[PDB]
Amino acid sequence: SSLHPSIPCPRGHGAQKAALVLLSACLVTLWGLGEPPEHTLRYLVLHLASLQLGLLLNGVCSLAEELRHIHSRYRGSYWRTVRACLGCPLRRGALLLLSIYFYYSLPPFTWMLALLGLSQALNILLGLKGLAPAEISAVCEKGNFNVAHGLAWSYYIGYLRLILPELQARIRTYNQHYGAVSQRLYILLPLDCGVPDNLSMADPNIRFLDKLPQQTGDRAGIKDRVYSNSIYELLENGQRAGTCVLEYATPLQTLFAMSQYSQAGFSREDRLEQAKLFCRTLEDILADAPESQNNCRLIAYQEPSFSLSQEVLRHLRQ
Amino acid sequence: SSLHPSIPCPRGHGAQKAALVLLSACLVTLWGLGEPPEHTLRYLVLHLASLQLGLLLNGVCSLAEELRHIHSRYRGSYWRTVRACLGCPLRRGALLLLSIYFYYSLPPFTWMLALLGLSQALNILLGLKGLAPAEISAVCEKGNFNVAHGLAWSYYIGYLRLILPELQARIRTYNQHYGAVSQRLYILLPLDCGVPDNLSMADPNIRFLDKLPQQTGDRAGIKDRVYSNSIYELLENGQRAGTCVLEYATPLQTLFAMSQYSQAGFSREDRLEQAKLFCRTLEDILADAPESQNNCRLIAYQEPSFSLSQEVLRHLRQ
Amino acid sequence: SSLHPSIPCPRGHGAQKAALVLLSACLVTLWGLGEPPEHTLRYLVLHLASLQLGLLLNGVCSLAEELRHIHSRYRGSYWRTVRACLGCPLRRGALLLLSIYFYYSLPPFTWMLALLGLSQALNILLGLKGLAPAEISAVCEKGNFNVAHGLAWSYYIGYLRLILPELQARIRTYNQHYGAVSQRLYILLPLDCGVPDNLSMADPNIRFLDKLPQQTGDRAGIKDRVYSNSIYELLENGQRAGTCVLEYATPLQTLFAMSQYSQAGFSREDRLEQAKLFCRTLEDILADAPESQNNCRLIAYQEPSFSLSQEVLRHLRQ
Amino acid sequence: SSLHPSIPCPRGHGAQKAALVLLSACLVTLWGLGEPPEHTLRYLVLHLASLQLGLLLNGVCSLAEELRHIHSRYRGSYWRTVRACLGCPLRRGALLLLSIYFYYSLPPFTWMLALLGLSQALNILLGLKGLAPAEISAVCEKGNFNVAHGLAWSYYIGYLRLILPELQARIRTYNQHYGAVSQRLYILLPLDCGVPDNLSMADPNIRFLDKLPQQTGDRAGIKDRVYSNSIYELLENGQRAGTCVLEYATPLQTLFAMSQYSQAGFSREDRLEQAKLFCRTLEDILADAPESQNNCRLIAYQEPSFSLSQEVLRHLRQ
Ligand SMILES: Nc1nc(=O)c2ncn([C@@H]3O[C@@H]4COP(=O)(O)O[C@H]5[C@@H](O)[C@H](n6cnc7c(N)ncnc76)O[C@@H]5COP(=O)(O)O[C@@H]3[C@@H]4O)c2[nH]1
Ligand SMILES: Nc1nc(=O)c2ncn([C@@H]3O[C@@H]4COP(=O)(O)O[C@H]5[C@@H](O)[C@H](n6cnc7c(N)ncnc76)O[C@@H]5COP(=O)(O)O[C@@H]3[C@@H]4O)c2[nH]1
Ligand SMILES: COc1cc(C(=O)O)ccc1NCc1ccc(C2(C(C)(C)C)OCC(C)(C)CO2)cc1
Ligand SMILES: COc1cc(C(=O)O)ccc1NCc1ccc(C2(C(C)(C)C)OCC(C)(C)CO2)cc1
Repeated sequence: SSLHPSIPCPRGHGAQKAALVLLSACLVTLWGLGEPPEHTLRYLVLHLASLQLGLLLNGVCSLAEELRHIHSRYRGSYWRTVRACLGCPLRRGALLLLSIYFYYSLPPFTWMLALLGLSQALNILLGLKGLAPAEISAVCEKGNFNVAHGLAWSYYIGYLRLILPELQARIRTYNQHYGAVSQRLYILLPLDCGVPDNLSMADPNIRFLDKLPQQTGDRAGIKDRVYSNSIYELLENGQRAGTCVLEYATPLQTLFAMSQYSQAGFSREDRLEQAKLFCRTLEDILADAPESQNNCRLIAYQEPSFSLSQEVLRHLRQ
Repeated sequence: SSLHPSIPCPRGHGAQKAALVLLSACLVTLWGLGEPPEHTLRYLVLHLASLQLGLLLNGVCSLAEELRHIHSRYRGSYWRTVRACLGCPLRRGALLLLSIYFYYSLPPFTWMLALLGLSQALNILLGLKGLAPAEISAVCEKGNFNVAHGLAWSYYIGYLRLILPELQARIRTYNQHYGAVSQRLYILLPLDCGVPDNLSMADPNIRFLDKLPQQTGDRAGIKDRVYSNSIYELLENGQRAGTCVLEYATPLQTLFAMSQYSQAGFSREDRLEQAKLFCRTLEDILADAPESQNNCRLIAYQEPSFSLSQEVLRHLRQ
Repeated sequence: SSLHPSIPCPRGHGAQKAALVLLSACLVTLWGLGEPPEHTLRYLVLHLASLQLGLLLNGVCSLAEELRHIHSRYRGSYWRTVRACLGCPLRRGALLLLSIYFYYSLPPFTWMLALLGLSQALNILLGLKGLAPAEISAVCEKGNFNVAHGLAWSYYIGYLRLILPELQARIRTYNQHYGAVSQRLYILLPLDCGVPDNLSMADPNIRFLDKLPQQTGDRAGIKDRVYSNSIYELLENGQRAGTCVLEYATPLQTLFAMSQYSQAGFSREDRLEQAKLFCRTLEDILADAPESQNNCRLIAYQEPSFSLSQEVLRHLRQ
Repeated sequence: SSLHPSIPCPRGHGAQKAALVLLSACLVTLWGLGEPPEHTLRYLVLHLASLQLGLLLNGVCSLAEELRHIHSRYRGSYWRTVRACLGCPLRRGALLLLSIYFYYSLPPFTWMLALLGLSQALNILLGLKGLAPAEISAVCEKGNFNVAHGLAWSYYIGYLRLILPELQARIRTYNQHYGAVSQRLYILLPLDCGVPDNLSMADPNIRFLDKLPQQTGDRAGIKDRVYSNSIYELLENGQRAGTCVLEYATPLQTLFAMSQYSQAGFSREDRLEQAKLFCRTLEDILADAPESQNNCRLIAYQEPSFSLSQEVLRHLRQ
């Protein structure tokens, strides 16, 4: 990571390595105990069969609910619903038949089935199937089930992809028709999502200069939609030090407000996590984005004293 | 849902009813088999103990990974990381002690622990911890782990919350200076996420008439950010039939773009699901929003034959 | 499929269904034979262990070669090379340890290892590991290891994506400055890849009318790269019937020529298969392409008599 | 490879040498264990028979799917489909008869057949037939199942084969009418697939000077298709140092675009590999091409610092 140390890096395969260590330790233990190795395989297969049967029971329980959404979620198809509730039906059926064959045959199946169903019903009714926070976060980042992902892609697709290509032209026009504004757009990324509408209320040194010429385009059925970029003066010890096109990242305002509305179901820990995820995703997008031909810089900072103007000037004087 | 029948309703408790029926059936089956309830209780407790030990081992394996993000994601606290990997540690410890006690007491513990660890390691290494699509969708909707949620809240907070209060004044100003446009902002919600940049290209009857009295204000370091809302005339049979403010929902354009980009990890089925989720979320927000004092009207439509102008005129007349 | 009946449809899951049927039949057979079920599991696990060991041996054999390409293919990393030769090392190691534990323990490991290595060496030296044509084709279509995929994406990205958006404008300009040319671009897709440079040499009825105004753009460091679309007159019984912008698909010329150069290693059966795959992929691309707002039609035909002008007029008169 | 060291050389026979060493080691081990060669031969033949039966069963399972494409992909011939699913049927039948004979004869066949079918069905249903990345890459390179192959052959056939013969005449015409440009077409092969639409944006020294005497001809129904090749001056230290015809390879732009689109199923590692494969294939083609009579020069470069103009001037001077 390079934006800010607080930004987490993508998760690796540490869990699989721990699993391999656990497997080795368990095999060594079973070897030490000196137990009939055929029993080990027998009972492991029985345990996996129990897991498969429990998955089947929970899947039918969830199907009881998902069938009410068949015509809206699954195109009125029962096969798609069954697949959503039990994975691939062919593999699940194959493993179910293997379980049945290797339980009835290896040294009652109906009693075991009743017990597994009782356990599954107890877990479902009491809500014991809740995923751990780490598992939920891993599932969300893996499949990009996050608001920050969509916000970053909206910021790139809706604003940056349509502004950065025509940013140098407007800057050169302003320079011709008027100071030495830095030839880039600097985006502030407050991880606290404290985005004021005025940069002068954050740091007095950051003062408002003139503005770039408006950019107009037809967007989503709105004729001549306006995009305006403001130019700000950076004051050091009361004297101007540098000029640049500065602006906060607006989606952080949405992240902050969502933590203020109870209807959003968005907590403050979620706010921080999604802000950092937004920063990471935006950096990843800009890395491979062809529009960003050195036309944008991301400035992520955290408030513990702190001077925003100093960070901007550090990123400018490099 | 009144927008479109294709919008799926929120999930209920069908899984709970199915679990209750399964519980009753399993109790009946155990009664029929004639075995005494004491053995059933013993083996049920043993199965739950095995589940608890498996959870412990999986949490240890996942902690082996989450400890790498202790400082960035967990604020340098080992308690928080362990909690994320094992839920509330106190409850987990209590249940583990219960499991150990009711194993050593109920007719070798270490061997079963090794077997369970072997099974968990096999599940982790072979990627058998996968959660079914229905489970993942339910976990996301309950926790609002979706891009559509953030996009809808950004659209409401970013644009509607600032435009709807001042829309009546702008429309009245436009009328006094010329115009019998309607007193609502009509929003198009294509479930296919088409969103062309010009309405007339989707339906020739939709023809641009004139703009509105531009609204401007400060927004996240941008001075005089301009908000534009255009007016379109609704042609019908070659002559005018209605006029109002009409514009697409840009977050759907963002969703469509995300499906085109591979860096987003966003599919087209996910695109449709997230578009419908966005529509439902925006519907739910405007219902309880103080700003939507009858000042907006959401229009959702799936392209089969059909005419956008006809849909808008139907929503106007009706 | 709709382009042409000869175009294959994507492969389904028939192999998995046949596998499930085979599994059921084998389980029924084993049950009928009345054999100790523990032996079945024992020998199945032994067979899978043998397969894992054979995979390990073949993987090290292939690593012996892939290590020579470590600095060019795998970024000078040995871990990446090992992963490319043996899949995920963690899972492979786990299954190897399971094999070792459940072979030495279930009723010589070194003799079996030597025999498996001998078999693997015999297969490698004699070239017995060759994949069947169906398996190769499935692997290629699954991962898009095909020339036709790249050719279709080049045709869309390089030509259509930069022509179709500005096609109606040029057609309207020609109509103003001059007949009733159809308002679309019609692309011929001869599955035999017999693409002549002159449409009049194929069918005399297809005659050359004037041409659309040139389209110019800077492409790949070439200033004002020219794109020219020709207009052709469709003669029926000696009299004009319709006008349209017609052109063959050029990548078919490359497909044909590649079958003429031995240096290409491209056969005629490969030519036909890749031509049909190109047609399918182009249709799939245009289906979801936003540029194709009814601006292009694909005309795939096969020569058994046949009149190209008749097919063009059939697609025009619809 | 002289283009760039990062271009991997074609694979050799290292796997064969490794297999030979493994064979020798296994023979030595079997000699050491002291078992007679007769048992070794028996069990080796049994193992090969098991492999043959597994191939038979997998081919039956895959035929259950390929029979759906008998008419579209196999020309309505069952023999061709069976051959694609089982290689040459005669050899497969001979080997199966040998297996049956040497099983019934060498100290229950149907039980082992059922076990092998169970194993094959498990492998198919669980998706265990996956081929390692090295194996897939070798199969693709041997069979030229790559997009880069088709792109390179299209670039040579489509553009170079038509431009190189007439490039000298055009350059001479340009010189007589004005100019000391070089007598070769220089092609840039960025392994990162950047390919900006204007050279000066990648290096300010690369400045457009003038075009050439446009070449035109008929191409796949396009009358007077125009081929343009621009001239760029190579600045060095503020004054001219060299002039020649310079243009990027557009197939690399196609590769980059394919990686941006999700519908392509094209990754970025695959992008780099296919770019290097394209460069190698184009190098191999021009070596034996009658058209490349010293009329072209390929320049490959990976962006580390480095200057494109410096690379071009180095290739010119040297
Ligand atoms: N600093 C800045 N100046 C701009 O001109 C601008 N325009 C867009 N954006 C930001 O890029 C992202 C993409 O916007 P998108 O249109 O896809 O969703 C937008 C869009 O659907 C709607 N909306 C906002 N402003 C307008 C507007 N002027 N006209 C029409 N719709 C608007 O409400 C959504 C949220 O906007 P913001 O959450 O305040 O910041 C946006 C957004 O984060 C801008 N950011
Ligand atoms: N009918 C038609 N008229 C055109 O103007 C045209 N321009 C491009 N194409 C086709 O689209 C596809 C994309 O071309 P790409 O540039 O990515 O690769 C091209 C490009 O790298 C190079 N090339 C061909 N023509 C030119 C040209 N005029 N200028 C520079 N490079 C060219 O050689 C490749 C193969 O071209 P064609 O294989 O004959 O047909 C192309 C191609 O199939 C055209 N097709
Ligand atoms: C990716 O493949 C898998 C997918 C899934 C899934 O879809 O959930 C689960 C497990 C998968 N592979 C591991 C595995 C498969 C099968 C068995 C087996 C034997 C065939 C050992 C005889 O043991 C008993 C059994 C009833 C569990 C099934 O058969 C053991 C282990
Ligand atoms: C995705 O899961 C798989 C991946 C791969 C692969 O990477 O090739 C192969 C197989 C995978 N699942 C199936 C599977 C079956 C059986 C076994 C097992 C028992 C766990 C029975 C005890 O028996 C046979 C063994 C000793 C060899 C290993 O252990 C394990 C797994």
